[PDB]
Amino acid sequence: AELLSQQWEAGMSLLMALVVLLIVAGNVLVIAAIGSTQRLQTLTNLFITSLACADLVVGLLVVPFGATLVVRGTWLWGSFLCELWTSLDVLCVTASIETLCVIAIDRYLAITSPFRYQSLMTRARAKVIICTVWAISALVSFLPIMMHWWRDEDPQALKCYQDPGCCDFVTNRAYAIASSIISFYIPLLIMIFVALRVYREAKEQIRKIDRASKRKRVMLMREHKALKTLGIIMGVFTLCWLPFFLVNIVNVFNRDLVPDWLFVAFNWLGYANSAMNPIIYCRSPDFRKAFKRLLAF
Ligand SMILES: CCCCCCCCCC(=O)N(CCO)C[C@@H](O)[C@@H](O)[C@@H](O)[C@@H](O)CO
Ligand SMILES: CCCCCCCCCC(=O)N(CCO)C[C@@H](O)[C@@H](O)[C@@H](O)[C@@H](O)CO
Ligand SMILES: CC(C)NC[C@H](O)COc1cccc2[nH]c3ccccc3c12
Ligand code: NA
Repeated sequence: AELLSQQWEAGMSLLMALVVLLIVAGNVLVIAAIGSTQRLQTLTNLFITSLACADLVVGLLVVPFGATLVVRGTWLWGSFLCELWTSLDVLCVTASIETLCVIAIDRYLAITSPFRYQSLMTRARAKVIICTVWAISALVSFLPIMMHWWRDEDPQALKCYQDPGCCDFVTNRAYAIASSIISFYIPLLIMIFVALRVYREAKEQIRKIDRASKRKRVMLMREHKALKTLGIIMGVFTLCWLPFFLVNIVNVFNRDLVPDWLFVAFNWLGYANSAMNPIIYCRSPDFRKAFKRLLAF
């Protein structure tokens, strides 16, 4: 037995150590591929950078510690770092879904009103939107956790708060529902609604083609190119997290209905999404050229 443990430990410390690499590496790749490639410095890729820092923090901070928790069974870093870890964990997920939301709206405006967009949206502004998207996210994730709004009266929760070795995120039903709606479900329904519109209008444009000029076109042509890449990016994020949050809502009405491992599974599917973006950006010939550039092929 005491050996069958040892296998699973170092065996799992291998996957954990691996995903960290695939996450950090992949995203640092994406941040450099924009930070040093003239044609990959669109406005949209400023958000993609933002999006890639959320994922980057996930790989340096969220997972490492979350690793040492699945593997070693307990929490080893004290009751404070438990809160901070949980906050950073919640922050990144909200900040992601929020940037993915902006990115959706952003395209919609640039596709339907390619104009008011071009004059209104400046790089200096886009940063203010990124800052605003983090500022909100921070506020919704960190503060309520800091103020213990999440805690339960239940003896389960109560005992887990007492123990500096428990770092289960046992949350009262209210925080569950409220925080999952604010941080996830609304942003997601907005993003899906906007994304279906951006898809429909994108179709009507190609349906009504070479009816526009070469000037009215070589500026639409450019913004359409990369839509599908983004539509994937969104569609994956949705599938990677919807289960975790579907299960979270289910767990409110009916604790002891969906197995605790399936819960932790899904949360890990969620962290997995942080390493899927760069792989998906390899659709783009420019990113691919930039990744080879950086790896020194
Ligand atoms: C952006 C975050 C969204 C806000 C979520 C926090 C609100 C939680 C409500 C509150 O103020 N509580 C006490 C504050 O400590 C929690 C209690 O409501 C809770 O203990 C129970 O009454 C029910 O939740 C039953 O599960
Ligand atoms: C972001 C919200 C979701 C945006 C969805 C974008 C769909 C636009 C239509 C589309 O992607 N194609 C037309 C057939 O449906 C295929 C090709 O256009 C594509 O492979 C590339 O060539 C790029 O032009 C991407 O538009
Ligand atoms: C068990 C903890 C450490 N894992 C948290 C997940 O990574 C992400 O969970 C969330 C992300 C964003 C908003 C959230 N609201 C929640 C309410 C209850 C449970 C998780 C979340 C949650
Ligand atoms: Na604790």
